[PDB]
Amino acid sequence: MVLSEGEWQLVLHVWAKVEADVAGHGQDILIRLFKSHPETLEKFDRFKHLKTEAEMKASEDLKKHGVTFLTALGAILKKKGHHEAELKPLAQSHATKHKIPIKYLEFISEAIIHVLHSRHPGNFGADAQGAMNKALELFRKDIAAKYKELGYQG
Ligand code: HEM
Repeated sequence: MVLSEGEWQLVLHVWAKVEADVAGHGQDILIRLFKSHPETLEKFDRFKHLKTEAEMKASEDLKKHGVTFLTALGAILKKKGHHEAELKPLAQSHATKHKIPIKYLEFISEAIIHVLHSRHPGNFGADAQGAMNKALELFRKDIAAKYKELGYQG
C-alpha cells in the first residue's frame, strides 16, 4: 500500500509530540497492551511475573523496553515507507527468537492508537488516526511478508 505525503505528515506531526517523552509513552502503551491482552505479557520472559499495573509502572526493565521498541518504531515511521532495511533484522528476531504472531502486532497497534488518542486529542483527530492506522497496517503487511520469507507463521 502507499501513503500520500499528506498522510505521512499527519503521522510525523503527532509522532514529534510522542518524542517529547519517549519513556512515558513506551510505558503507557505496554501497560495498555498487557492490561487489554494479558496473554501478550507471557512473551516477555523478563517481566512475565509482574502482577499489577502498579508493579508494571515501577519496573525499570519494562520502561527500558518501552524506549527500545518505541525508538525502533519511530525510526521506521520516519522512513515514510522506505523501510526495507530497517525491517529485516526486526522481522528476523520477532519471527525466529521471540515468536510474535501477527495478531499481537495488531494488539499493540491498537494500544498505540489508544494512547495517542488519550494523550494528544488535538493532534489526533479522525484524519490523523486514519493516517496512523494506515502507517501501522503498512508496517504489519511488510513484516508479515518478511515473516513468510523467513519460514514463520506463514
Ligand atoms: C510496534 C511493533 C514493535 C516494534 C517496533 C518492536 C521492536 C523491538 C525491538 C527493537 C526489540 C529489541 C531487538 C530485537 O530483539 O529485535 C524488541 C524485543 C522484543 N520484543 Fe518487540 N517490537 C514490536 C512489537 C512487539 C510485540 C507486539 C511483542 C510481544 C507481544 C514484542 C516482543 C518482544 C520481546 C519478547 C522482545 C525481547 C525483549 C527483552 O527480552 O529484552 N515486540 N522488540
